[PDB]
Amino acid sequence: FTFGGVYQECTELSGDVLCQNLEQKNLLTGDFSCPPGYSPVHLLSQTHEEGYSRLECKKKCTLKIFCKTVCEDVFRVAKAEFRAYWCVAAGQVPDNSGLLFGGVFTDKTINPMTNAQSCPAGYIPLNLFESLKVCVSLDYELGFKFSVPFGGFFSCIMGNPLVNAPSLKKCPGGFSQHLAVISDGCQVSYCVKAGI
Ligand SMILES: [Cl-]
Repeated sequence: FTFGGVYQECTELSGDVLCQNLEQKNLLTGDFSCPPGYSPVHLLSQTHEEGYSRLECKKKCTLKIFCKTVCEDVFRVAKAEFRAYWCVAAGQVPDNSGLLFGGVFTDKTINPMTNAQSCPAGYIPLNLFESLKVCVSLDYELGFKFSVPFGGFFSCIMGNPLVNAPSLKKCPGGFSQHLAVISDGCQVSYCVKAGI
């Protein structure tokens, strides 16, 4: 099975502080898209809210004619929508280009491939959802050492098209199902080869 990457779009809803950390381009395309011959699979769309301190200035006046400005940190709420995708081969189309898969982890979970909140050596962490990191690499000769076969993603709203169109929330063939994250009550899982 070939892995065409993941990506994540973002739209600011109040403030403009969040999409910097929420948006994630696809390594393979330079954009929020899938390589030719791959299909975007929409895993999830949700809004992230966050409290932050914004610097603001305000004028206090005595009799509207003697005025002074003061600037302070003020507590505000930032909100933004993220829309999460992964890329799956619709057909065999042109090969062998695709990404090596090196596990996933969050700020509060651990990556079974490396047993650390990290990716294997030479791998890039890509942002997905609010805090998931997806470990990815492009160099087969150094990556395959640290790569596990990848069997797809699926979520509470979207099945896994690699199962063998019907989109079943399942893992294909000889792959085992593992929980990635629960994002605002929505389950997101991934599939890897049977193993510890
Ligand atoms: Cl949802």
